This record gives sequence, structure tokens and C-alpha cells, in this order.
Amino acid sequence: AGWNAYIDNLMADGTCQDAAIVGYKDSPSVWAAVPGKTFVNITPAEVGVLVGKDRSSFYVNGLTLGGQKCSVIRDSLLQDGEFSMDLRTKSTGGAPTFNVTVTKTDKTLVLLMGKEGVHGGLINKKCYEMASHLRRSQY
Repeated sequence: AGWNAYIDNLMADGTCQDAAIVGYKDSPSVWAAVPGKTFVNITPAEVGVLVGKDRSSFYVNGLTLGGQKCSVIRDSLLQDGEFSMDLRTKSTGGAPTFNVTVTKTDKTLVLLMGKEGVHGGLINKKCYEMASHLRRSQY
């Protein structure tokens, strides 16, 4: 239990839709991602960009979570006093956008997917709290 409560966020959040707490260590794992959507399918590929040591690439093209290309809009996933990253699903050809806030601790990779036409500020608040537990988790 506990992790499922940060999954109870997406459900209790009237803004978020998906969510993925992912043990992105050597071998990645889904510590608690709402299954049936896409994030839970996070492998070291989508995590290779969500956490890759690369210092410039994906900040302009977009990350990938379960094969879903989102787009960092304030890369601060590395604890420079933030660990939050606004990577949103950007549209192409009159498509609809959506947003995801992705937070990171010292051993986990929390993600917060969310979309009603989503602004990307209340998800940024719900990822800061999803990771607020992973920060109180000492992981």
C-alpha cells in the first residue's frame, strides 16, 4: 500500500488521468503506474530519455513514457531545489494537447499524467505531492 495512494491521486485529482511511479534504477520498473493507459509500460527506453544523463537533446523534442512522446516544459527533474519537469503531450496537425508533471527523487522516477484540456499547473502541484511522499519515503 502507500504507492497506490499516490495512484489514488490521479483518481482523486479531477485533473490527472495517468500516473507512474517508476523504479528507474539499472533495470526500470513500475513501482505504481495506473495500468491500462501507457505509463506503466515504461521500459529503460522511455526512461532512458526521462532520466538519461543527456544534457540537451529531449528538452526540445520531448521525453517518452510508455511510447508516448511528451515535451519537457521546465526540465528540473534533477534536485536543483525542484525535481519537477512539465513534459506535456504536444499536438501536431490541429490535434489536442495534454500535460504531465514528472518528479524524481534519489531512487525513483515519479510521473503524473493528466488531461482534461489540462493547463499543466494543478498536475505540477499533484506531482510535487506525489513525490512529497517519495521524499518522505527516504528513497
